[PDB]
Formats: sequence, structure tokens, C-alpha cells
Amino acid sequence: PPVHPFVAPLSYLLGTWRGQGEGEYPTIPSFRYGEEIRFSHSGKPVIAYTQKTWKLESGAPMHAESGYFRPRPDGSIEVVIAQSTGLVEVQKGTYNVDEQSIKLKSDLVGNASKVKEISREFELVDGKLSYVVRMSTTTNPLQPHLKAILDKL
Amino acid sequence: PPVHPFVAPLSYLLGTWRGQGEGEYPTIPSFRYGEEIRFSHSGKPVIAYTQKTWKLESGAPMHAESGYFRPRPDGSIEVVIAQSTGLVEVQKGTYNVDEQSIKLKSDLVGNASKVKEISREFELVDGKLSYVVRMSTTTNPLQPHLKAILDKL
Repeated sequence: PPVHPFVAPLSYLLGTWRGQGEGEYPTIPSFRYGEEIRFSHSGKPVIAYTQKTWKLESGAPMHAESGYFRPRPDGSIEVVIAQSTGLVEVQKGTYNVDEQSIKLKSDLVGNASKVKEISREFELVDGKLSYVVRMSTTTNPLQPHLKAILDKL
Repeated sequence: PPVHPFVAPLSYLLGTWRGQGEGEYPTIPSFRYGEEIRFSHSGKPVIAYTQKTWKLESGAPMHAESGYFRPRPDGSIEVVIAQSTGLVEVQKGTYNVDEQSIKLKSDLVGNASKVKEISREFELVDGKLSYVVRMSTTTNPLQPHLKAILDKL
């Protein structure tokens, strides 16, 4: 099916991406991971998102998540994500065409023991997909948690 | 990877399923749809769930959803789902081995304009996967909304 007019401004996402990232937070020791993401569509004003991570040396599976990106022509966007760990997120924010960036903050984080808010920011940088994920808890204010850079396959 | 011991009691789900269903509710006219579901795993205590629906005559895409099933040896289970329409659900309940059934009710429905609670019940019937989805709103109590039967491919 053809790309929906609401999806067209984000068409640069469509395809499969692979790279690596790093995680850290006050309570845990820092770690590295591999990551793969696929963005796809079926002609609706929605982009399907699927993701997995693994251990670098062995390729041993770690986590996975999936969901849907819903952009609108005013530059607003909502994103819904379910994670393999048992969490859900409702993310809202904006995308910027000239910068090829997407900036999101959580309206809701569901079924979490400690996590309060999550922010997710994407940017296309020299054709590579970069992101930063920040997270808060009741006692730790919103701060860096994950960052990764992926090449388009 | 081998099937995790927490996933083994639900191994009957693993694979791809295709069939059809019917939807209805006080406010909307009744309708029919085709449906496909895949359940898969990566050796963790988690089953990945992906689903799509279409119009029967043409195969024209309608909706999609995805998420994760997390069963535990005491017979409890939690399920997280993100939908293409922009909703999320946290589902909790129980599974029964002798009946090959799973019964879930929502802890949370996120980003919904009208929906308050959702229940989802699965049963394997002569090797076919059946479900019923019930839904409530502020003014409509929990009641039938979707039902489908799918054959294992």
C-alpha cells in the first residue's frame, strides 16, 4: 500500500536498523548492548515499531519491545509501547521535519514498580538513527538511562 | 533457544493462527473481520504476541496490535498490549492447564477516550484458538464486543 500522507514526513524511518548502545543509572552498573529496530506500515496513519536487544559478544537475547507511532500534520505525535519486561508507555510530543527529530515524554507508564516518567528523543544524524532515553523514579529525577546509534540496513 | 519452564505450560500457543471474528456494541453496527495471530519466544519467561485484522472480501488491512504474555508457575499471568489505534492495556489474571484457557481483566487502559475496562478470555477448543473480548465505558457496563475462532497454520 502507498504511504499515508500523515506518515510521509517520517518516511526516513521505514526499514530495518542495527547498531549498539549503552545503559547507566545511579543504582545499576553501566552496560552495553546490541539493538535492532524495524519500522513498517500498512497504508494507515500509523507506523509499526518492533525492537530487540542482545549481548554484544555472544548475540544472546536480552529484551524486546513493540508498538505504534501516530504522527499528525500539525507536527504532533503519540507513541504507544509494550515492553517484554511487563511495562507499557503512552508517549506524546512533537516531530520536526527540518531537523529529522522526534521528542517524546510519557503521559503514562503502566505496571512499573519504580519507574515514574520516561522520555524518548530520536534524531537522524548523517543518515544514522540516534536516540536518548531518560527515566525518573520517586527519588531519582529524570536523567540519562539509555543511548544508541543504529545504521540503516 | 529452548522453551523457558514458565512458558512451557502455554506452549500450545506457539505458532501462527488464522481465522475470523465478529464485533458488536450498543453504539456501533455489527461487523465481521479476518484475523491472524503469531505467538513466538526467545527463551525468556515471555511470549511475544502480534496480531492483525482485515476486511473479509478484499483482504484490506484494518487494525493491528502487539505485546507480551508473562505466565508464572502459580497459574498467574500478566499481559501487556499496545494497539494501532493508540491505546495500551495492562491485563492480569490466570491460566488453567487442564482447560487450556486464559482469563484476563484490565488493571489499566491507557490513552482511551471512552473505554474504561477490557477483559480478554482465550480457550483452545478442538485445537482451535477461540477468544472473547468484553469492554465497558462510563455508561455501558462490561459486555461482549469481539469474538473470534482461529485455526493453527
